[PDB]
Amino acid sequence: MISLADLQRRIETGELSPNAAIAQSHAAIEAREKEVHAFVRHDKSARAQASGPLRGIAVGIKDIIDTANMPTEMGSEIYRGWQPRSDAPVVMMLKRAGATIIGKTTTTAFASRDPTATLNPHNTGHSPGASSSGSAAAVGAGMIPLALGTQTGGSVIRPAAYCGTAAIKPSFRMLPTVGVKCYSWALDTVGLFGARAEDLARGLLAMTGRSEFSGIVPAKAPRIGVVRQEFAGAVEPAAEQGLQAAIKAAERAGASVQAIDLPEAVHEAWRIHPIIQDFEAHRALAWEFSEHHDEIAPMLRASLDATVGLTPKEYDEARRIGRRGRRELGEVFEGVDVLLTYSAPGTAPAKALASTGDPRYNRLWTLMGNPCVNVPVLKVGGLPIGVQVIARFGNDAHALATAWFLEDALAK
Amino acid sequence: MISLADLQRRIETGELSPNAAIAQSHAAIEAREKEVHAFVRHDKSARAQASGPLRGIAVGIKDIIDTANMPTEMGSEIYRGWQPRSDAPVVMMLKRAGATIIGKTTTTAFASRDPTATLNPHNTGHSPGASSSGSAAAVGAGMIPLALGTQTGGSVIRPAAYCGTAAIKPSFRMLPTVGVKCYSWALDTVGLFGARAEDLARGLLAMTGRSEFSGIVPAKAPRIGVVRQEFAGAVEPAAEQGLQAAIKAAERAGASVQAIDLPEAVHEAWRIHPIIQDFEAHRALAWEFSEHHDEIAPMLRASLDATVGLTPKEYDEARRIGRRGRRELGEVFEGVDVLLTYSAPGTAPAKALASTGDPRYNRLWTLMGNPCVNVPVLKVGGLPIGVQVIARFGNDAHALATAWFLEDALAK
Repeated sequence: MISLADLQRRIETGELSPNAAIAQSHAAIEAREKEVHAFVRHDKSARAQASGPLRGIAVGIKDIIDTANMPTEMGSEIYRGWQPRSDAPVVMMLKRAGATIIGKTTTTAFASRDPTATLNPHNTGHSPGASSSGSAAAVGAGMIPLALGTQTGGSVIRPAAYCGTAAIKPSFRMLPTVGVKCYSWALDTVGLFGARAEDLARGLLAMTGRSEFSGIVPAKAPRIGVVRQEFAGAVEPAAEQGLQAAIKAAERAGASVQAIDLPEAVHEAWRIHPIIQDFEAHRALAWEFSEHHDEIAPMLRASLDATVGLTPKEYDEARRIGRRGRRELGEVFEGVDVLLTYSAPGTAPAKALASTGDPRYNRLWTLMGNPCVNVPVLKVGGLPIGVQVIARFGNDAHALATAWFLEDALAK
Repeated sequence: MISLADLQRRIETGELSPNAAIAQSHAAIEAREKEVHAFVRHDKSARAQASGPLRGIAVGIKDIIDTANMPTEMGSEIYRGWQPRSDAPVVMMLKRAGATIIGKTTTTAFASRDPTATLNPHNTGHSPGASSSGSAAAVGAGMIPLALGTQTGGSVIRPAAYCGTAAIKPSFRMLPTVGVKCYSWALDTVGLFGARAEDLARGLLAMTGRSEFSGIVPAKAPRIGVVRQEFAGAVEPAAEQGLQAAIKAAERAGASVQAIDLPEAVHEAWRIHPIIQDFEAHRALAWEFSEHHDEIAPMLRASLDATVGLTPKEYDEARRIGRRGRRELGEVFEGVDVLLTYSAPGTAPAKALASTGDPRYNRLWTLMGNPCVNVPVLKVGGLPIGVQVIARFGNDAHALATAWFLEDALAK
């Protein structure tokens, strides 16, 4: 993988020129697209901008995110050739900072469960996850130093983990979802994919200009609360192996680690996530479902058909539960600075399974809204396994600092 | 004006056919559109649907709200001919209820301050308000039974008052803002225009299927708390006159009315509405501001140019203050059922003033998120004057019931 922060530093000291950096990404992409298939379209003509902290940085944009110079096909045939008039605010955040939009990455149809043609860079016979398949795989395959994705269920943390890349789903609503094809407005959150926690920090810094993302440094003696989300069900061995390797590393590095069971309210919030997600999806995708029902990819079309009956009453009850969930989740952070849990059920499933991977270990957090960061830990049978770092809502900066601490801890 | 609740009943018994109802609207629009200019586009072939609670109901759609069969030009040359791919979820809510989308109604450039060419239905020499001027003017001219607008500052309640029509800016986020050109995601709220409070109730019921809107009836002896929003300065005579008239009619109808103060926290929330709005605006209209600066309407271009320096720091501060206002505001609702205040500074400004009217008496409530309902009180110089009924967040049903109550009390 390519380091965003690395590029910046090298470019800043004349050691490396933006054009060279961009030419390198163009090369890398071409070097493996025939294998990875992470891009829906690659703008071979894209070039480095003249100024800005992100000048010379190539970025992939999940194809449910509006671009004015390239089509945004939503990973659906319904939007084949569709050309938005403007760039989504998040794309402009990157351009204004000097980034180069090198292409649109593959996304599942409307960012749901329907598998794309993208393959995991580590093992072609396995899925790159979903729905930001392209973005994760592209960064994982060392094609680009950064990529934008989105998470409603677990399409940022999971695929990053599956592809061994660092990634962050900032606190809910920090990054605007304007010009981002909506699945569930109460959940949809923009995310970033990079090589390490530091790269994600530099990315957010350039995009937002928020000082908390400036000069972030690895945390010291973090207070970690380990939650295994028993309510989400049985986890796969490889996933537990990584979590334990992470815990052991964090301890040697000086962290204080203690296991903790999340409150009943949180378990409940985890349960009703589908209700909130699916009820809104019917409203958010009303047009598609009503006028092009059959044109909707099979897996998405099925979950919608099965949930057309959800009522506003049970939807409201789900949101009450969600709120209690957030209320009591905050309490937990009175003792620890961050929570550590699984980033996925296990190693990325083989493409033959036609499964994009269960989001059960990701969904709760998208609903709670807290910033989540995936930390690559190890590989089993060649496929990556990571762990998820979660901080108090609005404390993205600390989540990244701790994730960073964790990265250094694992490197011994 | 045309009553949706009225047409509904006549169509339900069989007295009126859906086709005849729609033929009615087409005629009403044809009869006054040339002098009022409320529609950007009138789909003359819009036909009635055979079923649904809104069959036979024609609706005007503010032109920053996506439609698949008609252009959505954001009231800006920048989007001339722009054709959205899908209908915004809210449009689909109406269509699924059996309604007829009869046209797109004029909007100010990106729903801001820049005046449109639409005229007030009560005097062609004044402003229909803004930015949902078209939607308000059309309902006010008796062209259509219902219309969708939006409010970031006061574009629903104010133009409603100016045009003398009932209207409601529902609880923040009840109606999705997907496919709704964003100005401020923390503020933007969809709203409805209709003849009377009952018509708004019926519309929301058909749109949301929420039981709270089913069976709504005039409130009895409501506990009303009067708030003059002193923090925004004094209002114009006509406005204060309408308020005094509203209070007398309420008291005479058996309602207990008491002057009340808003917590300093709330006053502060009003004061920082602009920071949250304009900061987010720079983010939501980044593309437009960067790529088409000079094509942006004068007034909007100036306000943006004047706020380019708003920082994330002062933005976060503003929000924290906004969150405190909401909390303490809810408290004010422990002793009273609804609040009564001004809907606008005064009667509609003369076209010569090139102003859409000050939103100062509407902006706070948009930030707080409470449901607000405009109730036409009287007329000064022929220009309508209304009052604003405000209930607790999530109590849209009560806000409509009290509004209905106030309507009856006024009719004496």
